[PDB]
Amino acid sequence: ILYGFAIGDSGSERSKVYSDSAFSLGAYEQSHRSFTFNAPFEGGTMSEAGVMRSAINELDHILPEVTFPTVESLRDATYEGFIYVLGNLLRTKRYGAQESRTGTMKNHLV
RNA sequence: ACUGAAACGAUUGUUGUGCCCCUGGCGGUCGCUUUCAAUGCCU
Repeated sequence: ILYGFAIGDSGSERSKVYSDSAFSLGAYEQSHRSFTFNAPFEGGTMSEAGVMRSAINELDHILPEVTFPTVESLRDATYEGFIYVLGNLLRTKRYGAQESRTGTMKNHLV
């Protein structure tokens, strides 16, 4: 009911939680760094049976102080609907790819 | 029904493996513990 559903003829409901795409306060050149990764054989080596694995690449990451100013907006909610959604804003803490390994963010309500 | 309603490019992954700040090197060379002295005075 708060974030919505669409089955088809069997029902749909519009999201009451409105939101926008958030932007870094500073520039990309100031707000990222690129980190190499590799994946060797368990025997500790990029070589197995005398042949090299192709498993190396760079990946791009946002930095540990970058701020994303955000307005999230909730239409026509009950009091408990506001506590559920405000709950999600304070209770969830990981975003983006590779959340098993990265991507913690602190949602400071202002 | 805003070309509409809901909408994670995601999952997993070690910049890794080996490596002697190494080799050679006289704290060395010269240098007087020196210079002067009554076992003395009387029996």
